Amino acid sequence: AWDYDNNVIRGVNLGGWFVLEPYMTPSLFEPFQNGNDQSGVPVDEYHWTQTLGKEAALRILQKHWSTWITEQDFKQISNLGLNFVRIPIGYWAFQLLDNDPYVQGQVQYLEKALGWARKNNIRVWIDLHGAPGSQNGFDNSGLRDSYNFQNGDNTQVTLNVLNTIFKKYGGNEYSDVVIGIELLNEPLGPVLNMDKLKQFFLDGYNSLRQTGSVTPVIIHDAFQVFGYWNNFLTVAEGQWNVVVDHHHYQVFSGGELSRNINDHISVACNWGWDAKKESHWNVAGEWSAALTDCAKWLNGVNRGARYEGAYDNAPYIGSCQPLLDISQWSDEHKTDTRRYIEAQLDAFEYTGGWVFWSWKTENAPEWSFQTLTYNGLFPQPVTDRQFPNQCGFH
Repeated sequence: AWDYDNNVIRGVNLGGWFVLEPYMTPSLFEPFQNGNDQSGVPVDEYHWTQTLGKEAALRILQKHWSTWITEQDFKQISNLGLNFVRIPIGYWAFQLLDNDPYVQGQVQYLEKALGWARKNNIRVWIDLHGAPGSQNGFDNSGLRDSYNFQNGDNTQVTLNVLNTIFKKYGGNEYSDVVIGIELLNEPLGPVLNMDKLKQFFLDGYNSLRQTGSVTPVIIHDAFQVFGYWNNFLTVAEGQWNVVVDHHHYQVFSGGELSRNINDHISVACNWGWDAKKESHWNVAGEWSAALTDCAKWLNGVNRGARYEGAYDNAPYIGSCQPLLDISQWSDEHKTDTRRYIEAQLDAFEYTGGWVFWSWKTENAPEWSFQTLTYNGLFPQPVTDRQFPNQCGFH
């Protein structure tokens, strides 16, 4: 349903939909704030659902699931020239651990979304974004600050969930829509046993193929250096239809944030040069326009921004207040953003393509494809360049 050699992915993530992220939909978390005190705000979907209880969580989530993304968004995605969406989903949509607080019902909307994709000629990756015990301790896995995916039977439960995803979405029914099943979003390589992670990836690969599926297996790079996965799941070993998903951002450390705009662009270009050298098809599955970590709660509930020296011992660069609203951005910040977007687009189109994180946010402009497009900062059409050939690719 896709030619990874000849086609280029031009997509957006449908984040914040089936896995709640506080910075993307702060309105679902803000009611727990007491004045200026954020100490009682649930920090992730696990705690948000636990605090609300099953009945209220389901009522509120049904409303969210039914309105956050609808068929109209798919039409808009298509109309903007995009051809792909990545859909993050947590394990709890298919299976609950004993005592899990999560509620289910996401599958119904996922299936609606696959039909909306089909109708608008959009291809999809289904991405298992959160695994039992958490594979990275990020709030986007469902459970912040826990790293127990390789503990107990958590890996086996994840494989059982993947088997359900493989049987439902890796077969003939969605073969015209689903062009990749991503086994696990952002396993945090540095804190995990890499040998066991590779075994898990191999087990998922084999299990999928064993079902008769020919669907591409997407493996996230686990934050490893470029080329790390070159000798894994290779055609020489009869392993095929494998894609490496690289996520690229330059805002999650003081060092990255302090780069001037030219250096930010040089790093973006270098991502293109280095991805070209890899032996597997590869797609920039996540990236954004952000040059700051200012979006409220981006680093997590009750955590400030490194950009204004309020987190991770980073030095103050600038005030975030002025950057929270796109109408308050200076002409220079708008220009820098446009340059940054275009350099990333060129670098990612140099290989398999790109998937912006994310389609929409409630009020975080750097992370919203819609907002940037409407304010003229994201090229439209997407091939438009105000700053042509910043990288000089050959």
